[PDB]
Amino acid sequence: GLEYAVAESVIGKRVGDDGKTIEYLVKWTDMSDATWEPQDNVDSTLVLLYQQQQPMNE
Repeated sequence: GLEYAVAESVIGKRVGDDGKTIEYLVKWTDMSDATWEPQDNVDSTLVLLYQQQQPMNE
């Protein structure tokens, strides 16, 4: 079934200004049930891939 899960990539980001935790949409191979996980729990290696997708220093 779905014992364990394999995060393929991170494709979404929600930054809460009013004190909401910044969530990341992790696209697993289980992506049918893709979930917004908090950075602390999100694989930082994949996060790096999304951070690098950001147009940094325009």
